[PDB]
Amino acid sequence: MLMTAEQYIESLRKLNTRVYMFGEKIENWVDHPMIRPSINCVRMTYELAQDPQYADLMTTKSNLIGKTINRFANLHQSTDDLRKKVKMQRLLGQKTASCFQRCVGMDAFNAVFSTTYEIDQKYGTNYHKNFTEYLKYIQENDLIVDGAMTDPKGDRGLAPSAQKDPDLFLRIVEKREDGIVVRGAKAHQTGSINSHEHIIMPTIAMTEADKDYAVSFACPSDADGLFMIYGRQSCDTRKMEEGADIDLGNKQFGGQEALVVFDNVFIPNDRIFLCQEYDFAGMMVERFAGYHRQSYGGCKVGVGDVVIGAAALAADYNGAQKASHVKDKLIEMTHLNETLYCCGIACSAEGYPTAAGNYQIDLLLANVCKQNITRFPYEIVRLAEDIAGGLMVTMPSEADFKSETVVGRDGETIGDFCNKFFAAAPTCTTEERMRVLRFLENICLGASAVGYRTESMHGAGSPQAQRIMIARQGNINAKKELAKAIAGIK
Amino acid sequence: MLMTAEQYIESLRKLNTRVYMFGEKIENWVDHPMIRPSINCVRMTYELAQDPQYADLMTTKSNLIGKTINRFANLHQSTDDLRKKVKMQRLLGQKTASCFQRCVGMDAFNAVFSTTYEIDQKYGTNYHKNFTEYLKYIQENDLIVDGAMTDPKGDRGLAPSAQKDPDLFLRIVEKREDGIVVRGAKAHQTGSINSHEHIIMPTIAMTEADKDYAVSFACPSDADGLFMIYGRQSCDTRKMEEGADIDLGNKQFGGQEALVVFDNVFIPNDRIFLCQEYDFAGMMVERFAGYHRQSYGGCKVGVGDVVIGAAALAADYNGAQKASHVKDKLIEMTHLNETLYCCGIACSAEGYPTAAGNYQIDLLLANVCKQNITRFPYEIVRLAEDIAGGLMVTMPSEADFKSETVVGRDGETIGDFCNKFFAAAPTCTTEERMRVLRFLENICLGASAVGYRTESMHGAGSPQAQRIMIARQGNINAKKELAKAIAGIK
Amino acid sequence: MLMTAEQYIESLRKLNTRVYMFGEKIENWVDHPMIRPSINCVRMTYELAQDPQYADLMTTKSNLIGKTINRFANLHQSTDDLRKKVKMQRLLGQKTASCFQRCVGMDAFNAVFSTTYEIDQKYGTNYHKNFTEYLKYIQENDLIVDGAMTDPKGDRGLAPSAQKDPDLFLRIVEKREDGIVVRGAKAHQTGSINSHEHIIMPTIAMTEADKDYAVSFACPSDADGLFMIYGRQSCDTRKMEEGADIDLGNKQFGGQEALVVFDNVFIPNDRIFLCQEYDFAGMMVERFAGYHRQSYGGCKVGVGDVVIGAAALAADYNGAQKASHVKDKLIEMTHLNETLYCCGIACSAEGYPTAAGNYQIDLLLANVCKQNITRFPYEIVRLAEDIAGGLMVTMPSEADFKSETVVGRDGETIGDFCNKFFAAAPTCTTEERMRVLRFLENICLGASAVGYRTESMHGAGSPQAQRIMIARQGNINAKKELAKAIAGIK
Amino acid sequence: MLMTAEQYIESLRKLNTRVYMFGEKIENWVDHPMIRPSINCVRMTYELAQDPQYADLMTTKSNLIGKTINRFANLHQSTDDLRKKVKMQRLLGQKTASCFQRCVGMDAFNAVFSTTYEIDQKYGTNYHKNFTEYLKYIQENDLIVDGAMTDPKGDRGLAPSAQKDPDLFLRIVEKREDGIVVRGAKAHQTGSINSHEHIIMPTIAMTEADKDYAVSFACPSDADGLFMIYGRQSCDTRKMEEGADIDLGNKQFGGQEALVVFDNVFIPNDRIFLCQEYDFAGMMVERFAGYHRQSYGGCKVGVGDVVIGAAALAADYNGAQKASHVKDKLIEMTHLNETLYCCGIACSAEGYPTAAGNYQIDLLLANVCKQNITRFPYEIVRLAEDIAGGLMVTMPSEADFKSETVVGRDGETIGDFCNKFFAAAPTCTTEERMRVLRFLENICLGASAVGYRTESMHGAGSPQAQRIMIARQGNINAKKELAKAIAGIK
Ligand SMILES: Cc1cc2nc3c(=O)[nH]c(=O)nc-3n(C[C@H](O)[C@H](O)[C@H](O)COP(=O)(O)OP(=O)(O)OC[C@H]3O[C@@H](n4cnc5c(N)ncnc54)[C@H](O)[C@@H]3O)c2cc1C
Ligand code: SF4
Ligand code: SF4
Ligand code: SF4
Ligand code: SF4
Repeated sequence: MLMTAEQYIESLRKLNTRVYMFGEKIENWVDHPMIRPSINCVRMTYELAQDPQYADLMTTKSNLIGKTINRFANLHQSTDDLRKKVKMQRLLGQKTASCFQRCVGMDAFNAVFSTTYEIDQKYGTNYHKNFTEYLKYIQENDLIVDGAMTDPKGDRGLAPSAQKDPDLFLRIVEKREDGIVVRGAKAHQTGSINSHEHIIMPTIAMTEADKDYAVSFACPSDADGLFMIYGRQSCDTRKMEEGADIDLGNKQFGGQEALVVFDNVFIPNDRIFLCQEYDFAGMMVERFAGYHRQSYGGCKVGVGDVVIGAAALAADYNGAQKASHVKDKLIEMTHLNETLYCCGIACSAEGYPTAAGNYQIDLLLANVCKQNITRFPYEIVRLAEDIAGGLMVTMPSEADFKSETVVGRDGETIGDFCNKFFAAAPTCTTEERMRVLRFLENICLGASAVGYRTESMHGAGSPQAQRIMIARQGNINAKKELAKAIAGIK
Repeated sequence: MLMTAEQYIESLRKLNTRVYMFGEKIENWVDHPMIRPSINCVRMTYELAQDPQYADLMTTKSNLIGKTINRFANLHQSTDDLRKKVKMQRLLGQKTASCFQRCVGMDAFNAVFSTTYEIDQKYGTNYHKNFTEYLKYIQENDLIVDGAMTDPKGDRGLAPSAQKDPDLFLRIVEKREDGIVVRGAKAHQTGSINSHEHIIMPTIAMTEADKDYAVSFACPSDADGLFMIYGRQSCDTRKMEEGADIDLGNKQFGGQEALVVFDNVFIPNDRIFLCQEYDFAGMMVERFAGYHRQSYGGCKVGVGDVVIGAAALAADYNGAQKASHVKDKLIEMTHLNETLYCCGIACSAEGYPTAAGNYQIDLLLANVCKQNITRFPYEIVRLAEDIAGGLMVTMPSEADFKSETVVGRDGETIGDFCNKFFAAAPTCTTEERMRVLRFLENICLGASAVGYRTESMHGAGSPQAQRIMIARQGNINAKKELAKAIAGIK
Repeated sequence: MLMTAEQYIESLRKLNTRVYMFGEKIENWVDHPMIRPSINCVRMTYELAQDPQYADLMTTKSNLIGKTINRFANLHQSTDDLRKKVKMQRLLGQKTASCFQRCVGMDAFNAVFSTTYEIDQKYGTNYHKNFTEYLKYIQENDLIVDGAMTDPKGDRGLAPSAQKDPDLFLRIVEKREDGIVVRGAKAHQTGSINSHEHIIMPTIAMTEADKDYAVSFACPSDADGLFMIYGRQSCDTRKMEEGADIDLGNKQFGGQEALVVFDNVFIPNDRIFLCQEYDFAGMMVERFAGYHRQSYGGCKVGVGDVVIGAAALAADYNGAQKASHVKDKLIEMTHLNETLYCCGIACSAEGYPTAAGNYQIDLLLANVCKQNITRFPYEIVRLAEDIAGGLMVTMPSEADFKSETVVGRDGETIGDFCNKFFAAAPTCTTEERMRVLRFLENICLGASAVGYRTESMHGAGSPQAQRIMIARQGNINAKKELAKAIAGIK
Repeated sequence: MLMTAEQYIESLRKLNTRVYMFGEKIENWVDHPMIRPSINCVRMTYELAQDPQYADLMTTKSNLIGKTINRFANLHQSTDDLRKKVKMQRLLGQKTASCFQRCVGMDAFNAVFSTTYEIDQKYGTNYHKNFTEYLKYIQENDLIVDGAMTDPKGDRGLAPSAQKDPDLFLRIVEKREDGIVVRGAKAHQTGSINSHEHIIMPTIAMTEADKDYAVSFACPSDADGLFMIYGRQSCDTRKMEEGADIDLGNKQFGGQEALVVFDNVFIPNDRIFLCQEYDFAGMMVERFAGYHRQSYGGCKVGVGDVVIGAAALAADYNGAQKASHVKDKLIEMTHLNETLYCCGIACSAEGYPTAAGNYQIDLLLANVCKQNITRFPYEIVRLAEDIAGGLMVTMPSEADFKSETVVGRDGETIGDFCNKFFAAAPTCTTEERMRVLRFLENICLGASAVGYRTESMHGAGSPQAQRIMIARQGNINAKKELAKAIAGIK
């Protein structure tokens, strides 16, 4: 089955998830103003799959369980599937202008499926079967599964087994006959609080001495010992203001991060996908990161469509839409944004099947996609700020625009003065103009700048991470031989 | 006479300023958590003038009244005075990492001083004497004067006298035998609320049809009919949280903006510096902006020095300080920051005396300075984000770090888990690392990002405003003749 | 039938082409040292189609004539065909590091094919039959057809029918019962001198007043009244030096341009593909330029691979290859070059069939590919110059390196001193080092810089030409509505 | 005294300098086409000094000999002198658009003056007196002295004393009672062939193992054992064409490089400035390189003025001068060019006296100047190429434009067709349009590209050379302390 958005929300209310914020446990986190935006954002992935206008792109027949499923849970069977994933992601970014979270499950399912096949090939284990039966259950129930890779990591100069505190990468602390017990944490986890399950993977290649840190598994979000500590966001507490609407920029949607703590969690044998086979952890890292780097050529481009649209609208509202330099800046934003799309589509079109059978992207081209993602969203935002003008960051509050407090000589109110002085071109009301300038404030400096700017920098790895792999994947010694041939060198 | 910081703060509590925020009048605005950072920042200009270590830079002898005055009130008497102004601003940027506001007073005094001399030379008026006597009063009492130029402007495609609402540029609405009555507003005014006086200037050159808009004057900040509406800032309400400290990034200092409404304010004749001589409005704009564009070559460079420092410290605390790519990014930051300083210093060294006798910067080089200001701070922040890592935007609240709520199997509290998991290199405590990461959050995305990024874009004119003047000041026709000579064209 | 490389060259010797250089007719132009590199370069497209290792990419079965043909003459039947074209072009750029010219043929055939189909549907003409019979002749005989679009153009501020001299765009000057007479010229034509035929196309959209300029046709390269004047290239006369080899950088290959003059040339009815249907001139322009813009994503990327290899080898020869900064600059060159490739592959994968049934690229994504081509080759060259060092532009002549003239106190020769003083790592002989530095001189400043740098800037249109179309194709008003929905605006 | 340009040229004819090119000795090198543009270029430093309109900037009173001298031989006595140096170099760049060479003498005199003072203080040697007596000779005779620092260097990863060939850095090979004997070579030496004297300096800091390489001296350009080998330039042999003029771009001026060989040259005691005091080699390097880095802030900006003038004039001639994107690119070129000027002026204004008494630039700001010099000239050329159009690199030869060869049906000549087809706006003749397009070809890809692009990259060190010192000069640890203070860190 496929759940409606409404059924998705009701299922969360039945979970026993432990959520903490500002030193207190949140009992009704589903309705909490600082969390519900991220829930509305992933709820869109259920909603569009219910719409016939998008059902073909949003859903597909599973080859695993022979029924229709959301495309966010499918195993790629061709390069056409790789391209549709990117187009689906561009659609959701246009619809939400934020992080809609579900891509990490999709990308972890494909990386774990393929990696578990080759682990078993070598060691005679049964991880691939563990994973395959687990994905059947997710596909049967339309559940959200949080992919979690990045540990807190401690001292960046040392290996996992060289740290002063051995808990700073997640690790196995006991092997039982029926399961394992793990201890540690995963940081920066967008959407973890509103997931049904979590799938964990190691963050880096592992040597033999690091073998207890070579662990992968899946578990319910309310598993014994598991809890979450919310992470703050720029402008987060504006959502706690009574009547908050215009000053939010994006009232309906958002994405939020949490620290996920595993305080000695027991994993049964059939949920384990990796257990001390240190030589396959870097494979898991490479393939998950690769799919996530591909993903940004869809989601960031969709969000960039909305930023471009809001800057263009602001120029109309201000009255400056005919100026040549404003038109030229909008072309530049379009050009950079579509270059990102080109990298996402190209790494899809040049993909190939893994030994397990499912399709994977061209890893060099996905690395080039991500490297551009660390640069162009920042410039798209800078050009948006130019076009908008200074009022996007100096505007009085919404409470002031609606205030009936009298302040003028002839009985004029604060609200009267605000609506009068911030009027502009005849094509908008003052409130319409303020709404689009707050949308820009929110994604240029506010809660959504966290995703569009800083997650673009570090998501699926900081820039140096891709540069190291681009050098290895660049074939430079083969290129030196091309130069010898042209220059006349034997 | 020079005031101490304590005396400045006491002088504000005697003022009757009308300050409104979220629909309510703020009675004790001097102690309001969202406004006091602003006050502490300007108060540093008083504090350092009391320190013999900085006494030389911070003070000088008045050429109008002979006494020692703060350099922020001095008429420049050489290009050595112009370079010292820039160096003074770099120092205050290093000490506050924010906008310390007082520069607009300095820059308005020097522009209105030289322009009023020329108005009088032509029309037989007395505005130069009016201004000179006014500046003696300021020099005697060490007061803060808010320079206010930018109107709301309404429809950007129309002239001031063609707007549908004639009040969207500030204008003369009555002329009496003893003074004038003005109506309108000035937007984006940083430090307006904690000034003793305001000095108003027009925002663009004016035609004869716009002559009611060619007005300049000074007035006390509590003159009758004058009031302010606070503008919001990214993360502003973090300041209202109980025990707010680490999560603010910059707890002591900040710079906040407001809408200044002139609800039929009367100005006596001795306080008028321009009154319908429309042909000199453009001169006032050119010179005030020219000095403000010079000013950024000192203040943004000193703020930049702290950002560079914080990024370098974060690398040490993370443990990644020996990596070649981190070292190269710190060098790039340093290079871009010093390029700004070179523009600031050069436009100063190439300055010259006005007819009135005070010194002015090279207008072309100051425009080049500000054009680079619209670009390099944004790249300095992007590089800082890279070096810091993801925790800068996903960190739990300081209340979580301090929380004794028990959540671990063996009695561990929320505070213990945060302090354990976010530990890094042995060079810091966890709290120290969280403090530098929050400083970076605040200036890359939060309340200080408003000044370091978006005011760098629009302060003293959006980028296209300098480009238009660089073309005019470029001597392109003379350069075409250089080319003809070399290419052998007659 | 496919021709061998040697048969291509002998076929050129039978033509009566009229070629002029430095004021004289060149009778044996096939062996002239300043023209033979162009011929050697095109000749590789025949040579590689004879090698079974490349034969699959270089050749394909024609649906039109029912035999295997060179892929450079094929009408695209699928997006797979569009991706193979780009991959073939990367292969040839790796093998020659230059402009191998034959792409303009391929690209003109697909554009004229799809355009003439639609002219005929609207007007009842039979240009589509004229064109398919002509393409049959070209496919049976394996000939080179130079696509010629860009006129000299005259005063850039005026339309073709408004020029002072009506000949500055090519036009019909007479209509006869058996054909037409055309007069004018096409400038900048790479490979025109070593083509068997020419296919002419208008350079811009045309109005009714310009209808005599709306003309397209094919003619033999030795048609009566047709002649060529060679254009100069940087370092071109180094090819005239006795024993020239090392100082050429690329001895075997190059690409040279000429002015093609139509001195009242008669075209028979069967060779005419457009004749005064002004409303289809812009269709031909958009489709030919769109394919050529796609082409750069393959050819400049293959050339870029050789430049990267040459810089990397120079670092090995100099002995600086282990330096972190050198490594990082080679990664930047690789990243930028592969970004170009992604744009070439993506506009191919997102392609579609025309009404005529052959496939065409996504025009927006091709425009994005070309816009990046105007930027990234220039930066790849700059980083290559950094890595190579100063000797690439101050090296003594190869005549000095082999000179036996005695200049040392103990009998040492000029050649002795040059081989001694410019030695470096044991990895190379001095001569080997000089060979790779001369390759870089030739592509960074010399003969190959004309194509890798300046043709990247202007080929298939100057950058503003793509910016105009990106605005139209950018769907900006639809993006404004996305922003409204997020911001809460009706 | 001061020589006239004609007297300078005549003095060269009396030198017995040994010059070789293409395997042959050149006896009359003063009139050789490939060398005379270099001589004309330095000759302008004499011509301008004879001009009353320029004499005050071009000449100054020597405090060493009490007479009027060319400013290119002066020891700086103030920061005003440092600024005037920069302005004189901008003037000469405007007048020649090339490398006028004499700066290296000026910059070597000031660095050797100050360094020898400190050597003598530590070792009791007489090098300072040797130098001051030498500069008196140069000032009384108005001579050109070539500063020569860069050796060929061999394996870049090894120190001079670790090279396999010990002559790849210049060294002392014999010490006599009356002087020393030196052996080795200096590469890349611009204007070496037409200097009267040479002044040699080491190229890198030296350890005790390298003490035989710590050598500095001066010698006549025709000293026994000294000779030069010409280095090639892009497009060099166009100067050998009969009647060469338009196709040269810059017919009168240029700057060429040579390998200077020291084949066991004797240097008398009174001409030695450093002889194995290894601990002072690094000081001489830092000071000479810092002055030359400052110099680019003037010379490349003067050349950049001419490139901006030539692109603007090309737009007028083409007829595209009203286009907004053309205007914006000319503004961009102007902006980047003046940014370089700001760095040149700033490092001058922030100068200071050495222990010896003459003034030196701020070394950090000169390093910032030169780092921007490695970037901005490349972008200024790319934009000029855009504005010019493709004809700058595809134009027929001047011999074709003048050819009377008949090729038209009606008797038209090759020259007739060229002058006809390459006409454009009414503001120019075709010949005037071709002259400016050829100037741009010559500095974007030809002979002047060597200087404006590649010497901007490597002269006074490759980019990495400045980045290493910016890290050392950046006070990063002091900046960390500023961040601690603001973030609340003890
Ligand atoms: C046209 C021109 C004119 C010149 N005129 C003069 C002149 O008149 N007088 C003068 O004395 N000099 C002159 N120079 C020479 C100039 O100073 C140099 O080119 C440069 O300082 C010396 O470097 P190089 O040419 O040996 O290059 P290399 O040192 O070989 O540099 C190539 C690259 O390798 C890197 N590299 C090299 N060594 C190391 C290392 N140890 N560690 C890490 N990376 C390394 C460099 O940073 C660079 O990226 C001129 C240069 C040019 C191009
Ligand atoms: S950042 Fe993008 S790809 Fe990653 S989970 Fe969010 S929406 Fe998806
Ligand atoms: S932005 Fe800078 S120059 Fe302007 S008032 Fe603030 S601290 Fe001063
Ligand atoms: S520039 Fe490239 S696409 Fe065009 S004809 Fe040359 S090799 Fe082919
Ligand atoms: S490159 Fe410039 S500073 Fe150096 S010698 Fe030439 S003209 Fe002077």
